[PDB]
Formats: sequence, structure tokens, C-alpha cells
Amino acid sequence: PRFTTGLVYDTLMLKHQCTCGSSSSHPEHAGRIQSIWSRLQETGLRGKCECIRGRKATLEELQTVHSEAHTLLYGTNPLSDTIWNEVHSAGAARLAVGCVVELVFKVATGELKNGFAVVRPPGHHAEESTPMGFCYFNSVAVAAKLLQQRLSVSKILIVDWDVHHGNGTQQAFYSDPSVLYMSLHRYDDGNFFPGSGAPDEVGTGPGVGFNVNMAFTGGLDPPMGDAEYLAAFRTVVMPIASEFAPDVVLVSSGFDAVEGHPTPLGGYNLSARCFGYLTKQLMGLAGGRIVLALEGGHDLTAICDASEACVSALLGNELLQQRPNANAVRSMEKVMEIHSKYWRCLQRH
Ligand SMILES: O=C(NO)[C@@H]1[C@H](c2ccccc2)[C@H]1c1ccc(-c2ncc(F)cn2)cc1
Ligand SMILES: [Zn+2]
Ligand SMILES: [Zn+2]
Repeated sequence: PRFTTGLVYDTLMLKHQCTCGSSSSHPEHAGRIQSIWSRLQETGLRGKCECIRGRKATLEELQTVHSEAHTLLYGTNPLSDTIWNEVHSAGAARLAVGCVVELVFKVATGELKNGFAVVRPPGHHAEESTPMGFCYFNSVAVAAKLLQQRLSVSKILIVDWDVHHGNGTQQAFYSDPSVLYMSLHRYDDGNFFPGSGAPDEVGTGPGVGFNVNMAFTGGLDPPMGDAEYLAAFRTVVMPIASEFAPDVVLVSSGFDAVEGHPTPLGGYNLSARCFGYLTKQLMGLAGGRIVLALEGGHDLTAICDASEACVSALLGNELLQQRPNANAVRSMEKVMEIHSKYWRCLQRH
């Protein structure tokens, strides 16, 4: 077994790719994960991590999040800007889901300490019946549902540091107080992609208070960076996360917030190293039981750097104090004042 860092990856996920085979015309391409897998090798980090085997998720599992009609449509293949290979896409989308499910279940059962899924295509945008933002099935969401249904996990924490809002995951657990969805993302008063994820969307029914949207508003004037996300974790995420006290931690790990992402695909000035410190802060929760799933991040050098930092953090290795900008303070203060009504630590904000 080797109670240490885990990893999952499969070459069969590469075959979800347009027949034209170009990087430029389709940002979500096979090279996104292949570059990461090769970087983890070259840095020797793969040689220290245990590499688990991935499987295709069953239609029965996929329907823990999505409708049957939807799962049959993009899960089985007989005979605009979002691609779909008619031979290999169905299998790849299911492998992405299953790869996370397998890894998450290993880390949850104290077999591995923590893990990192190098999967594609992404998931957090994918709702019950509708695919958007180059997502089809919500791999992270399915893994959480299965943890509920098959390992009786009482309290799951989903952190989503992809720069875009995970509308699908928010939808999946909106009525659920046993799952806490935390999203740090570029919002800009609802005028970014996807456009949803307002701070005041706090959940519904039994799950009122367990949906937190750390929505940055004010735009790229100035752009957000390491200090602003660190302030977010320090004053909003970790406080509410520690109070929730989850048995497992899942991370919709999009690195599109990193430097070198143009103004539709990102526009923020975070560093790869910063995601190492965020991963480190999250490791303190759930007795170390954390697993990171790959979401977005087009720029290859940015995601390869960010992945190297996160995996090293998970192993237990290492590597300033800038103030958050006025817009970050203004954004953070809007979340705390809404979530003061549901969380003890924030009562007086
Ligand atoms: O980052 C993402 N999710 O986490 C999303 C998808 C993406 C994932 C991974 C690599 C590249 C792109 C990114 C994306 C962002 C924006 C848009 C978009 N869609 C419609 C528009 F009119 C304008 N932009 C479409 C897709
Ligand atoms: Zn094409
Ligand atoms: Zn994104």
C-alpha cells in the first residue's frame, strides 16, 4: 500500500481530442495532462508517489449526479466550440470520473495519505442534464456522492480554486448540509464566465449556509494575486472549513488563476508556489485526507509548475506578506457579512 501521496492518470484520457488534433483551436487538449505527467516524472516526484490504477466509471455511478438520459448521451457511443470524438470521448469522460473515484476512495480509507488526479476533461461546470465549459460529467461531484453512498462519510469539503465558478458542483450539493462547497473564483458582479456564483447564493432548505462563494468583484483593476487569495484563505476559507470539520477534503484544482492566462480564460496574477501553500493549509483539515482533481488551466508551463508545487506539498516538502487590494477587501467583506448569519467565527462581521 505505502501510506503516502497517490496519483492517477491514464493514456486513454488523451483520446478525448478533436480529429483535427490542434492545440490552438481547442484549448482543452490532451497535451494539458501529458505535459503534467511528464513533469512529475522529470522532477522525480512520480517515483516517490504511488501510482494507482484508473477505471471507467459505471453508468450507475454517473447517475449519482446526472440524469440517465444525460449519462447515456455522453457515456455510451453506438451507431459549437466544445469538441466530441465519436469513438473515444464517451470512454474518456467516464475514465476521468472513475480515476477520481478510485483515488478518492483510497485516500478516504486511510490507504493513502493524499492524492492528485491528473484527469481530463474537467467537470465542475457540468450540471445534471447540461454540459458546459468543456465539462461533461462532474468527476469531483460524483466522487463525493459515492463517498456518501458507499463509505458513509458524514462531512465532505469541496474547495474549488479554479478561477471559474463550479456551477455544476454548486447545483449538485445545494440542498445538502453534509457537503460544503467552497468556491474561490473570478466573479466580477456576475459578468465573467460562467456568470453564476454570487456570494448571496448560500444554499437552500437543509443546506442553507453550506454553500460559500468567495466571489472576487472589481475586475483586473488591479488584478488578483498571491496576497489576495492568501487573505481569502486566512479570513474566509480556513475559518469556515475548520468550523465545519470535514472527514474528507476534495479540491476542484483549476490552475487557470495562475499567471499567463488571458482575460476570458483567467486574468489573475497568482504564482504556482502559492497553490503549494494553499494545498498545505488544506492538508491540516480532515487529518490530512485531501485529494486534488484537475479542472482548468490552459497555459502548459503554468499548470505544470502549479502541479509540481501541489504534489510536493502533498509529500510534505516546502516552497510574501502583501496587503489585499481594496477590491479583495470589498469582496471578502461582502461574503463575511452574508455568512455571518450561518457561521460562528464570522458572527461579528
Ligand atoms: O477554466 C474553465 N473551467 O474551470 C473553463 C474552460 C477550460 C478548461 C480547461 C482549459 C481551458 C478552458 C474555460 C472556459 C472559459 C470561458 C469560456 C467562455 N464561454 C463562452 C463565452 F462567450 C466566453 N468564454 C469557455 C470555457
Ligand atoms: Zn477541431
Ligand atoms: Zn477555470
